Amino acid sequence: MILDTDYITEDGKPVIRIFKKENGEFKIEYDRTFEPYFYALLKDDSAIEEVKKITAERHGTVVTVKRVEKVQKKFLGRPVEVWKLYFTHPQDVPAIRDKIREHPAVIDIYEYDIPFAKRYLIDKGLVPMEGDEELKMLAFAIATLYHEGEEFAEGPILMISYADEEGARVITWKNVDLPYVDVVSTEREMIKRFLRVVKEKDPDVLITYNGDNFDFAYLKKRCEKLGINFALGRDGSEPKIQRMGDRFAVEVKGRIHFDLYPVIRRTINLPTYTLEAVYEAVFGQPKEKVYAEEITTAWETGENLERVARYSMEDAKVTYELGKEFLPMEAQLSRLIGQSLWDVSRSSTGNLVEWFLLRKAYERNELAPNKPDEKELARRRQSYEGGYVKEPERGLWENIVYLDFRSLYPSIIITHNVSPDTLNREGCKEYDVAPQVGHRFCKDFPGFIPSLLGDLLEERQKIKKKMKATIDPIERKLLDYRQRAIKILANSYYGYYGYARARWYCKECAESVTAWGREYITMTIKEIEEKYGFKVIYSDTDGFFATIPGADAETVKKKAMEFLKYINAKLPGALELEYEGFYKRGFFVTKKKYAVIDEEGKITTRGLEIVRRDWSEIAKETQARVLEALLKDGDVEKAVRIVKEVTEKLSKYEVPPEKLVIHEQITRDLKDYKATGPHVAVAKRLAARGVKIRPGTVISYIVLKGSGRIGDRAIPFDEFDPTKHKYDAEYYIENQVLPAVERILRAFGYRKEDLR
DNA sequence: CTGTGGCCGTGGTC
DNA sequence: GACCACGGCCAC
Ligand SMILES: Nc1ncnc2c1ncn2[C@H]1C[C@H](O)[C@@H](COP(=O)(O)OP(=O)(O)OP(=O)(O)O)O1
Ligand SMILES: [Mg+2]
Ligand SMILES: [Mn+2]
Ligand SMILES: [Mn+2]
Repeated sequence: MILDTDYITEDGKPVIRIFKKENGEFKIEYDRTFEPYFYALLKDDSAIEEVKKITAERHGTVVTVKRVEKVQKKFLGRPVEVWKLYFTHPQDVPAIRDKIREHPAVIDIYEYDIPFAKRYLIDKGLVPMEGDEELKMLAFAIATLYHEGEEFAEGPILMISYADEEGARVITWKNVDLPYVDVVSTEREMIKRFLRVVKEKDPDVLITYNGDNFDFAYLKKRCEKLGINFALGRDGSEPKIQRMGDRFAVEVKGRIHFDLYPVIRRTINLPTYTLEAVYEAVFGQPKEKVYAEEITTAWETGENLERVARYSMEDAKVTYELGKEFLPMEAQLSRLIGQSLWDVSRSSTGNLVEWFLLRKAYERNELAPNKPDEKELARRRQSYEGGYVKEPERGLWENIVYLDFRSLYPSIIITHNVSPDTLNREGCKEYDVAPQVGHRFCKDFPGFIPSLLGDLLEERQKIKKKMKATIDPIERKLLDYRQRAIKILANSYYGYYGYARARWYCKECAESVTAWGREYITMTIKEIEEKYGFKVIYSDTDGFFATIPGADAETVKKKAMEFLKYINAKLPGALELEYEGFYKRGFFVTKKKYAVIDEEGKITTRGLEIVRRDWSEIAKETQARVLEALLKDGDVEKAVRIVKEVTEKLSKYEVPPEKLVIHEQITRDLKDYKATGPHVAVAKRLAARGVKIRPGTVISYIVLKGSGRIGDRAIPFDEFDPTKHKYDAEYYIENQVLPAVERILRAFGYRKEDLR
């Protein structure tokens, strides 16, 4: 299979490198003939003679048109003949494309900003990660000597651990007597030893957890101190550290550096993303955490270094195990998008969609629309109306069915052929007209995007069917992640229509999808209520919770299935309402905030403080215990004993202050904030103290006893000392616990005074 | 930075 | 005290 592609320049000429594994053998294929190009639409074919002669300059080098080729293509489905302009080197295109566009005989140019190596994969029809090829994988991690107040990587690496199917080992330069620890003389020999292990094992995949932003950068600094050529690349190269957005990403040429952290971070919803939390979440087994402060003391005092080596060995072991489970998912995504696993595992959803569309457009002889310039961008900054959210019938409900449309917006796009190339196109026999917004969409031929979402939805449903029929809970959980990723991807094609930077931007298409969605859900609500006597309790965008008041579970389920058959017979195309769940009880607080319990006893909470990262653990812990007492049982009086059990304690300072930390992210330069909340107030002080605050920084703070603004008496939890500080017990009662649980316990007649 | 809809505490205004 | 914008995170 194809692992990756890039290009190098030899004597001014580009050379594509295709990194392959075939029949167990790694190969580098070199392609010296593939040429960069872009397209030009001319006022008249004869003008190509002048365009051929346009030249530019590129760092002392004259840039010229190598050769030209007239080709027949389509733009948004409409045929048009253009000129394919070839060049010698990819960097020729940015140097000359403006001068060609400015030429009076050139109407417009296209596809002039496509990365050369990805252009190769598309135009050659190559798809990475295709084939029955078994890839050799190796995980690794490092333990370092950390002292606070030091620059990055000022201390040495103490241990390098690695794990594969044959086991896990640890390399260190102190004498630890464990069977899996290899002792060397120096930090230098340790690094050189690890380099040797990788070259000998020759793995196709190097698995890390956050290696993009810690492990490789640490190794780089230490190798620069020690004078080590850290030639992990299969071409003898060192790891290529490059900027990606607001952080970094690391390539190892010829291999796939699979950094699990970006994948895990967007696939699983967790309060924290330590390696320990991720391992237990996936496999349901604990992993002990040894902290940097313990590692340093063990190394300096030589005491209990076995525990550090075990922790390091376990880091590599669980990293390998996690990589085995998540590579297949990312490998499928690589095939769907048609780009390398390295790229798809790290790229934004917009790039995935666009790389996908550029390939499909090439397959269909469709010219890609250009990205917008600054002027067009400013024109695309309007919004549009979205989904319909019903105000809930707040309170406690029983025998509730949840009906929900399958892949609604993608199904709308498929059903009504919602595409920029079908919008208000004249001459067609048939049209679908969007409600409210009135946009018309030709139905005579499949639209570009509509013709592509079908296969994604097909693949997802196949996964979901396999999932539901999977015995192993771990495999099932991974399939759940898999189908959910395609769900989010498919829905991102809708959002792509309203994405200001999109090539195939179409805000009319976007607001037509949402308009149809609002029509379908409100029609379904009216239909289930008027024809089947249901009561709709709450609805959001494309699903609703409903019951028959007074009916038992058997009856509600039966009549729900009857409505589904009826409504699904009326719905066109790919629109289908699904039976998504039955719940014995359910409590709805506001829009987007409710909790339901199924017949097995599993509670599902949405939007409530229990699920929010920016609320105090004691407030979430309390609301959870409250809901459990209400839904799982029926003992409202028990709920009120837990809460008064918590107000008392907080009053007595018997609650661990660790349950009082508030986490809130900094999202911008501190100068750019208009309003200073508690987390910004703390952040501004830390920066004054020299701490360096960047967007993405999380502020973990606690509120101390006082009366002024919250931010005034808020400090980082790193500075909390119970000897000197008494937290604001009345804040965490009146502002964290009570407000969360009161909104629920209202319905049972309780007020805040009866909970304190 | 795929999209819109929404809650709610905070710290301002009057 | 009523009110509002901000800001963060969450449901679709
Ligand atoms: N991340 C998102 N980006 C864009 N639109 C979204 C996103 N999440 C939800 N939506 C929109 C499009 C969805 O069709 C619609 C209803 O959401 P939802 O029911 O969660 O998903 P779905 O209908 O696409 O999948 P499913 O088959 O699981 O119901 O809301
Ligand atoms: Mg839904
Ligand atoms: Mn659904
Ligand atoms: Mn749905």
